[PDB]
Parts: sequence; C-alpha cells; structure tokens
Amino acid sequence: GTFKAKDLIVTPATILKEKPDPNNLVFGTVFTDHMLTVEWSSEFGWEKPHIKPLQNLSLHPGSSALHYAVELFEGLKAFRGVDNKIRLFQPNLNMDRMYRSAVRATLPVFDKEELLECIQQLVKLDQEWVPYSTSASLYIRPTFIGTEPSLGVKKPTKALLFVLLSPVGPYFSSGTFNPVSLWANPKYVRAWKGGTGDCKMGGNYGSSLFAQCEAVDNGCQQVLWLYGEDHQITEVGTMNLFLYWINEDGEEELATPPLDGIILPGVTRRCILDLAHQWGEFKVSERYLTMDDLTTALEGNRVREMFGSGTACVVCPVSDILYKGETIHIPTMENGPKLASRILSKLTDIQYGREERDWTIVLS
Amino acid sequence: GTFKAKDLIVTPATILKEKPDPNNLVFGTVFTDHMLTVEWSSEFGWEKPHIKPLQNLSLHPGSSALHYAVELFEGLKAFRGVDNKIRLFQPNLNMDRMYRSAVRATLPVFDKEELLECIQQLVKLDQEWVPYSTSASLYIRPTFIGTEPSLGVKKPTKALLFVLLSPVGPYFSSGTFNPVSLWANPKYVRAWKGGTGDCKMGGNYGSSLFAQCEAVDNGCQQVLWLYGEDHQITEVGTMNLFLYWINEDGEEELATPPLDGIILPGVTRRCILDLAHQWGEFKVSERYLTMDDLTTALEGNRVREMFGSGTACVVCPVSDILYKGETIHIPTMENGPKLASRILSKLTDIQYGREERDWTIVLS
Ligand SMILES: Cc1ccccc1Oc1cc(-n2c(=O)cc(C(F)(F)F)[nH]c2=O)c2ccccc2c1C#N
Ligand SMILES: Cc1ccccc1Oc1cc(-n2c(=O)cc(C(F)(F)F)[nH]c2=O)c2ccccc2c1C#N
Ligand SMILES: *Cc1c(COP(=O)(O)O)cnc(C)c1O
Ligand SMILES: *Cc1c(COP(=O)(O)O)cnc(C)c1O
Ligand SMILES: [Mg+2]
Repeated sequence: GTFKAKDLIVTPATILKEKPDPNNLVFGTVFTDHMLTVEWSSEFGWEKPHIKPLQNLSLHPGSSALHYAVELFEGLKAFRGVDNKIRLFQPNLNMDRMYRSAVRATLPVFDKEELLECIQQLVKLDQEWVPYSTSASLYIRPTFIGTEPSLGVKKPTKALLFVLLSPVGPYFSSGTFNPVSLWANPKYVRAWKGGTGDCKMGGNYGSSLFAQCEAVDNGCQQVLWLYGEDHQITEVGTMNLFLYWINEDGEEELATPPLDGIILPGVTRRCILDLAHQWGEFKVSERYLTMDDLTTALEGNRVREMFGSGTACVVCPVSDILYKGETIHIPTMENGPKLASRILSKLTDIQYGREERDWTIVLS
Repeated sequence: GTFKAKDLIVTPATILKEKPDPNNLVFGTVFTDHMLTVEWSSEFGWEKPHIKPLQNLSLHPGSSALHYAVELFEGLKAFRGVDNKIRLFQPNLNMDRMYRSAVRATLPVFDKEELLECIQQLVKLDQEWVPYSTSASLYIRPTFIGTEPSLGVKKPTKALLFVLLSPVGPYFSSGTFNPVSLWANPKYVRAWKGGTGDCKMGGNYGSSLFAQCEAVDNGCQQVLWLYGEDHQITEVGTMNLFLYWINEDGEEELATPPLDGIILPGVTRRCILDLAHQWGEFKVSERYLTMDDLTTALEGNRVREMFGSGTACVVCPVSDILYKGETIHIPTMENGPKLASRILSKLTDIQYGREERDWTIVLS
C-alpha cells in the first residue's frame, strides 16, 4: 500500500568517515555514512523502509532502469542556520513533483508525508554532515528505479526507492558572482511538446551530454536550449531562465518562459516570481522570448540582467552567448547586478534563518 | 583503445540450470548459465573481457545510468537451422548501430570486430540454450551503462559493457498472422528533430510506458506515434512502419518514412528495402505519410497492406487504427497479405538456413 515512517528499521554504521574540508568540495563526489532504502513488488506491495550504511546496490542485469531509463530523481538542500538550527526549504514542493513524475513513469505511488518524515530521520541521524559554513549545504538526492528482472518493455512489477546525502561547497568559491558563457546551437533540443521535459525523469538528461561536451570545446560553461522555428530561449543547462529588461512597450519587466510542457517547474523559479509579484516595483510576465527579441533589445540598450535559477546556484548570471558564428555580450555585470544580488541575499537570508519564513521547516 | 577477444578469460559454471520447453517461452524472462562483462575507466582504458556465470551487478548508488539514463542497448537473434547449424543474421549492422549510439551518448568507443567475436564465444559456450524448434530463437542483449560514482551531470569516466542471453518463443504462439489494432493520440510524441530518437539509447523508451498502458485500456495492442501539425505516421510501438498502396499518381508503391532524425533505422527495415529494390516489381519511396494521406487513400480503395517491422515480429500486419474517436479499418488481411507473407517467408528461410545468403554467419 504505502511504507510508513513509523515502521523504519535503523542499522547504524560501526565506523564513521572523516568530514571533507568545506572549501574544497566537488559537487556530488563525497557521500555520508548512511542512505535510505525501500523495496516494492506488485505481489507483496511496499516493504518496510531501512536506514543503513551506504553500500552498493545488488541489481539483476535485466533491471528495466539500465535498459529503458525507468528512473527519476529529485534535488533539495538542508541549511545549517546562523542560530545553528538545520532547516529544509519548500520540501513539500519537491515531494509533489516526485509523485507527479512517478505516475508519468508508471513507478508505484507512495505517501508523500511518509517519504519526507523518513528523509528528515535520515538527515537527523547524519546531521553533522550539514556543514558549519553559511556558504555551504547538504544535498539530498531521492532516486526511484525499476528493478524488474525482464527485457519486456512494460510497467515494472519491481522497484527500489533510495535516498543519498552529499555535502556541497558554495557554487561561487570566490564568494561573489562569476558570470558564465552559453553555447546556443539550434541543432539540439532538450524537450518537445508532447514529451516529458516538465518531469525530472532520467531520460531527459542522458541526451544532453553530447551538447555540453560541444559547449566546453567552444569555451562555454553551459548550453542555451533553443526550441522551434523562431528560436525560443527555454532553459540554461539544468537551470530556469530569467531576463530583466525594458520590454517592447517601454516598461521595466522581469520575464521567464511559460509552463507549456518544455519547462521544468523549478522551486527557485516559483520562489522568484512570488518575490517579484510581492515587491511590485516592476511588471512580471510568463511569456515567450526569442534570440531576435534579445538581439533587437541589445541594439537599443534595453537589457539589464540575464541569470539562471536553481537549487545549484540560487542565481547564476550570464555575460555572453555564442550564436551563428559570433559572441554576443550581455551587460549583466555592468548593471550591478542589482536584481540578481537582491534575490541572492533574500533567498539566502531565508535559507540560513536570518529572518522567519513560511518557506522553511526546522528539523525536529 | 579496445578490449581484445584473444584476451578473453572464461570461468565456466559448476551447476547448470534446466532448459525451458520451447513451446512455451515468454519473451525476456528466462536467462542462460553465462554472461559477458567488460570494464572501462578513463584512467586505464578497457580491461580484459570475462565470460562467467550469470550474477547480479554491484553498482554504486551514485551510478550515472540510474540518475541521467547514461545507457544504450541492442537486440539480435541466433537461430538453430534445419541442418542443425546455429546462425547470426546481419550482426554487423547491429555492431555499427551500437558504435553510433555510444558516440551520441558519450560512452567510450570499442572495436566492432572484437565485440562480435566475444559474442560468438558467449553463444558457442551456451549453444544448447539455442532452441530445438524452427519457430524459436535465442535473443542476444548487449547493454552499455555509465558507472561513474558521482551526481555531476557529465561524460562518464567509468562504464560497464555486458551481454545477456534469453531464449524466446515465436511472436504469435499460434504460428499465424494475428493482426493488431493501433491507438493514435497526438498528445504523445516519441521523438523530435534535434533529439536522440534515431539511436537505441535508454531514455527514448522510458517515456512510452504510460502511452502503451493507455493503448491497452482502449483495447489496442500498440501505439501509433504521430508527429507534427500534419499528423505524420512515424513508427508502430518499437517497430518501423510500412504502407503498400496505389500512391497519388496511380502507381503501385511501397512507402516508409525517411531517416530525417525521428526514425530508428531498423535492421528489418534495411532488409525489406533491399529486397523491394532487388525485386524491381513496383516503386519504393522513403517519403512522409499523414493520417489525411491514409484516409483519402482508404476512401478511394487504394490501400493494400499496412505492417510493422522489427527483430520482434519480422512482419506484423495492421487491421485497424483508433483516431479522433472512430475506428478506421485497413484491408491488410483481405489482400492476402501477399507482400507481408512473401517477406516473412524469405527472411525466415535465410534465418533457419533453408537457402544460402550473404546476410548470415555460421558460428565457429
Ligand atoms: C538542477 C540539477 C538538475 C539535474 C541534476 C543536478 C542538478 O543540480 C546540480 C547540477 C550541477 N551541474 C552539473 O552537474 C553539471 C553542469 C555542467 F553543465 F556544467 F556540466 N552544470 C551544473 O550546474 C551542479 C554543479 C555544481 C554544484 C551543484 C550542482 C547541482 C546541485 N545541487
Ligand atoms: C525489447 C525491445 C526493446 C526495444 C526494441 C525492440 C525490442 O524487441 C521486442 C519488443 C517486444 N515488445 C515489448 O516488449 C512490448 C510491447 C508492447 F508494446 F506491447 F508493450 N510490444 C513488443 O513487441 C517483444 C514482445 C514479444 C516478443 C519479442 C519482443 C521483442 C523482441 N525481440
Ligand atoms: C531541476 C531543474 C531545474 C530547477 O529546479 P529547482 O527545483 O529550482 O532546483 C530547472 N531545469 C531543469 C531541466 C531541472 O532539471
Ligand atoms: C529496435 C527498434 C526497431 C526495430 O529495429 P530492428 O533492428 O529491425 O529490430 C524499430 N523502432 C524502434 C524505435 C526500435 O527501438
Ligand atoms: Mg497517510
């Protein structure tokens, strides 16, 4: 039916590993002492969850995750506050998105309240892995995979749900904004209408690696995802895309693409539109933006700031775009960046407990 | 570099499993005594291949195949002939397609001649699993996965290449053409231009399970994949699509969609075009076909036969399509099916050694 947090079986590790130095962390390469596992079958339903030492998984080579990408994931953080209390940030929005993605993958449904409480107990046991730095955090990685030992393409009769914990340094080791260059080639598409691009399913990511390898060979750090005959700008790598500018009607506007099927609905993207509506100092539009809209705006000095948004960066400014043989400069870093700074400081003030907020949950 | 077939290390099993009855067999559920494994790293290149007892894989929970679908596969058969010689059918076209898919997924390349000879030693050791029946076969499943223990989205520095063996019955246990109904819903899209739909990469398949669940709920046996504002017919499930008809210009024609990036280039699709070109008895077009093209043709009595093609079926005739709330009948089974029968009998005669061919390899 569903596993229950109150049925948790806890098997502690006998020897603990030494914590790495917080200002030399490489994202997702170091892992904590413990993981969570929960097994499912169609014959016997959900087994009882386990909290046990990190270990390798024992998989049948026939497992449908390794053959037909029957798999999905999530990404959220835990923050050690300035009062030394550990907090989660909008974790219910992550659980909601994981459930929607499971239905679209035909993985078995689960109680969202029971997963989050299991996850809370996993961080509570391993709580010293949450760094003693207000520029560092602990990444939480829920993962859900088909483990059906057969090659037939179908809805799986077996599955594992597991959670990893990995400490991460600041995205900007400098401590202030390093702007990124983008590779813009219309030859590749990330996601299409009628597709799965608005879910965090593994198969959306496997196909982007060739494009990223090409971006790096041409000196860029990320891909700018183009879509359709009018070259709509959609996403920046695995981050949502925002543009602060004077629009076509002469009005100061913050703009992001709409949730029309090809966009991942980011927790950060939701948080930033809510803040922009509350401040009410400028227009806020979920609308379509093209390479023509952007180059026409730069000719008339109308562009202020371009930045990516996600759990990775919070905010990630853009300085240039390579497109049809030329480098196009974006004046983000010559305009402050005023809005990008204000956003970074507000969201970190909420994350690290410098102000009270509906958006945070203290670990009990 | 590459692994080398002459470096093979063989560890035979001490206890062997009992062979299933060939007159049952459910696709991809029974596995042989032995598997092939080859390890790679960026640091030390390709390790030596192994032939050893079937076993579970031991993967780090961080492995890039379980998170970002860094994975691809192939599918080909071995046939026990009427002279009791075991044969492979066009296995060089499977190796060519595996190499192309590896490059597009950023997995390491390998020597195609070395993999095939390792595969031949695998089937030769387990040659009694190749069924004693001219309606049965041994399915061969090469698989290639990223095993990088890290959450970073990038090209893997670690990988496993492995091969599974599974005996399978005839597609239709009766041994005669059961025609299939197709579910045609344009809200699902299999593949887009600028994507990976022309490679056998895992992420292309994970997305299709919900659409197939819906097809079965409405009484159909496969999905008809529609594309674009004009509703182009592309593929039938995981089979290529063929239409035998009088075209617009009054000419007898065999038609199939072009290789413009949203079609998997089937081995059977290759084999069927080569046969049609050789016979020189009617026109052969790789062209676009829409639902309008089809319903205009049916109104004018111009359609003869529609069928799927692949390793699964060889040829799979179509009797109906459900589209915009109506059932549309295709007269495949009232026209013989003459062409579908001629194709099935030629390709099976070559697979089971009832005539000599360029397209087959006797096992050494
Ligand atoms: C949002 C998201 C979606 C899917 C998987 C992981 C995700 O989160 C992260 C992604 C990251 N990443 C990469 O892994 C790789 C590149 C690349 F494009 F440069 F290759 N960019 C990147 O932002 C990170 C890089 C450094 C520190 C943290 C992260 C991070 C977090 N937290
Ligand atoms: C496994 C596979 C993946 C990608 C491409 C081709 C593939 O080959 C096969 C696919 C099969 N299949 C399914 O697994 C599932 C449905 C579904 F649509 F009905 F769900 N149809 C099906 O033909 C088969 C069904 C019965 C006997 C053999 C195969 C088969 C072989 N050989
Ligand atoms: C995860 C992700 C985002 C941002 O989501 P957050 O919830 O803000 O971390 C954006 N685009 C893609 C493609 C993603 O996978
Ligand atoms: C494998 C496959 C086919 C059939 O290819 P064959 O090599 O003839 O078995 C057709 N369409 C898709 C999408 C496939 O994956
Ligand atoms: Mg409940």
